[PDB]
Amino acid sequence: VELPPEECDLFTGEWVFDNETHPLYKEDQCEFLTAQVTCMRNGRRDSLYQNWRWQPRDCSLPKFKAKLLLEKLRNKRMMFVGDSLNRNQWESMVCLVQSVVPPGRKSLNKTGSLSVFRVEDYNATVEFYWAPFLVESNSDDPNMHSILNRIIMPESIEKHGVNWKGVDFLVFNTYIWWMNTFAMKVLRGSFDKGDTEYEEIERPVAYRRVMRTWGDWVERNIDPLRTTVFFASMSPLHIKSLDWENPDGIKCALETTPILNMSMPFSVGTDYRLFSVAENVTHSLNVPVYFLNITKLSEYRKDAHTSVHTIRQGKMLTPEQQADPNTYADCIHWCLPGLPDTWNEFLYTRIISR
Ligand SMILES: *[C@@H]1O[C@H](CO)[C@@H](O[C@@H]2O[C@H](CO)[C@@H](O)[C@H](O)[C@H]2NC(C)=O)[C@H](O)[C@H]1NC(C)=O
Ligand SMILES: *[C@@H]1O[C@H](CO)[C@@H](O)[C@H](O)[C@H]1NC(C)=O
Ligand SMILES: *[C@@H]1O[C@H](CO)[C@@H](O)[C@H](O)[C@H]1NC(C)=O
Ligand SMILES: *[C@@H]1O[C@H](CO)[C@@H](O)[C@H](O)[C@H]1NC(C)=O
Ligand SMILES: *[C@@H]1O[C@H](CO)[C@@H](O)[C@H](O)[C@H]1NC(C)=O
Ligand SMILES: *[C@@H]1O[C@H](CO)[C@@H](O)[C@H](O)[C@H]1NC(C)=O
Ligand SMILES: [Ca+2]
Ligand SMILES: [Co+2]
Ligand SMILES: [Co+2]
Repeated sequence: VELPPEECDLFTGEWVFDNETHPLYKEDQCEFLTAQVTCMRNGRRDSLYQNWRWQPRDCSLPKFKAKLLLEKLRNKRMMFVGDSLNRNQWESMVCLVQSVVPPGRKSLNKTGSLSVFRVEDYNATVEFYWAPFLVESNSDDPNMHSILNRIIMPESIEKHGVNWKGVDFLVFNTYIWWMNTFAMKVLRGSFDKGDTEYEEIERPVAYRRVMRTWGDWVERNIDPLRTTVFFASMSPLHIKSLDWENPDGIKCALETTPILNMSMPFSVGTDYRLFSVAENVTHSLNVPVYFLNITKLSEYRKDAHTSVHTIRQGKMLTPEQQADPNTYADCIHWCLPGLPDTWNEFLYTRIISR
């Protein structure tokens, strides 16, 4: 295994086709994949999206060996904290490590907000904690159905943070639920006091407030020598095919290859004001935080979304539904294997590097 230089920027590079190494697992090999993300089982027939690897400009990612990762995880906890895209990344990590773990020596247990995947022989866990805004919100139950009015408490994080203490590897995120409305709904008092009044705060201002509460929590509670902290940058959406100069497309649903032309400037609507807030706040802390800068590289992956090959309110989209991607395509979430496996190759690289 060849470790990159500390100074190699892992997030500047290009996508390279490599069906000799990628995907790092097959969909059928991973019994833990949920129906949301098993695109092939769900009817997708092209699989070239699985074959792409990310090649940094100045170095190679080291060959993924799950055993090396699991040795770094022996007697330790890795926890993904955040929204449904961090849950997508957690599912990927589960597949990546479980690839070498024999039957019976692994298990998944979901208890409320916390999902726990155990690897018995290593006494290792890969966990997901639902906190879509990081701070306390009215949307902190992962099994609550949709509401139109999401509300946050930007200075409240202690109750969530109790669940994060003692964890060895922490990967935080938060983005997609910031994007539903122009401004953010911010509670005046506290949910637990029955308060209901909120005001609307500008999206980046409320984000900065959240990131400051989070950073302070980190600074107070994390020992750098015990715990490595990561922050996964904004996972992009691909909802408008004109955004990558394909007006004849249908959202992300007709796309089976990445954007390859590096001289075509484009946007897919990512709110880079939040990216700057996150980049600054994470670099500004005493406790080091490795910023997983996955945004632009993920923007090229117009091909890797679940599209119509997924679920809706708990069941597979029908053939009739799948035939109308304009109405039913999900251009948020990602097929597994696929893009979030790359997000996890960055985590792996950093973990085996220390
Ligand atoms: C996040 O990653 C992107 C690339 O995926 C970085 O943008 C590139 O930065 C290099 C300089 O290191 C430029 O030469 C490239 O033109 C940029 N590429 C693109 C495609 O924009 C960005 O700098 C990274 N940001 C941080 C804060 O790490
Ligand atoms: C890999 O892709 C190439 C080009 O698309 C294809 O010809 C080949 O059959 C694939 N994989 C192999 C041979 O393992
Ligand atoms: C198993 O892993 C956990 C997670 O860090 C640790 O606290 C625990 O003490 C380990 N148990 C043994 C017997 O090593
Ligand atoms: C999952 O962990 C919980 C802790 O709340 C425990 O009570 C339960 O027995 C576990 N479930 C399974 C199926 O092992
Ligand atoms: C790459 O995009 C640029 C800018 O749109 C364009 O000039 C050029 O034709 C493209 N190259 C291709 C498709 O090879
Ligand atoms: C924060 O972010 C922007 C762009 O990423 C930068 O230009 C600005 O100087 C930064 N401010 C602080 C306080 O770091
Ligand atoms: Ca060597
Ligand atoms: Co090249
Ligand atoms: Co411990």
